[PDB]
Amino acid sequence: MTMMDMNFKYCHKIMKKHSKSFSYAFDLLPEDQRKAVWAIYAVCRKIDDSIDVYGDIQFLNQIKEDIQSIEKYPYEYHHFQSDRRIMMALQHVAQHKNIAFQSFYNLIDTVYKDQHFTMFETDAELFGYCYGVAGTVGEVLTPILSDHETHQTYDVARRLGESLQLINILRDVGEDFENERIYFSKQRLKQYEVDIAEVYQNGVNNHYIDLWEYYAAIAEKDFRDVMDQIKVFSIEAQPIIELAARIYIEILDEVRQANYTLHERVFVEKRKKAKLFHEINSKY
Ligand SMILES: O[C@]1(c2ccc(-c3ccccc3)cc2)CN2CCC1CC2
Repeated sequence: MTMMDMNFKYCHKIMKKHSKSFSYAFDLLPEDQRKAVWAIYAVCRKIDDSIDVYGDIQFLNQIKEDIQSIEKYPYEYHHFQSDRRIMMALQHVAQHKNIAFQSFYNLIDTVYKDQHFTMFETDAELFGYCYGVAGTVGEVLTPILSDHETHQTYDVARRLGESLQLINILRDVGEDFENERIYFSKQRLKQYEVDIAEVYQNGVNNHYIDLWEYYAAIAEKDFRDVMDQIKVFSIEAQPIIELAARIYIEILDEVRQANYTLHERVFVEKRKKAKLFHEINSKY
């Protein structure tokens, strides 16, 4: 085990802990590709959690300066300000892959903004947020998951990211509400006559279910479009990306099965993930 192995194993630990689904799928990649995914994923996770370290932007600005160091001097030795292990691994990735740094910076700006969170007026703003927080992650992963990147590769990977985020939102309505977040748009909440606080207090009803299903059908159509364009990705990543996605699409059924509850986080059992992999592994 080298020092660099240790940095990657740490990145792996961050990804497994926070997402058993993506870990389950992406750990099936060939060794150099999965390690690159762990490092990008861990960086993104550190960005998402940065504000809560002290309670302000300090740690986030240090991550950003780390990433800028890597971009400007990819082969120089850096004394990293934030998480050294993760930044050494990201730097190692960047020496082998064309990383879209502006995509990390977009993610970072979305985090800064999310400090003065106000609800989205319209769905267009919600979809902007899904880009910021998750389409950006798809962009950064693109060179890892595909042999030759075109605008279409980025477009697909970006749409996949945003569709996964929409599914997250639909899974976490109640938990987000507790943390003073609602991600459904004001336009759409008014249209369907739905008040999240009221639903959190009194349970689901037909209006909420219609609103929830409105968004679920968006996520599902987007997912179908990604699946139909799966060939943009490397041959080894295709089944894995299909699995990651299918596991996530299954979250929607878990929600309906639990009657759209706002008081627990539903999940797709590990044994179910393995069933979907069998279904897919056959096709490939
Ligand atoms: O977990 C994030 C994420 C979302 C989407 C993809 C993705 C994965 C594969 C392809 C495209 C995107 C990765 C990570 C990272 N972070 C901000 C948003 C969510 C929650 C915390």
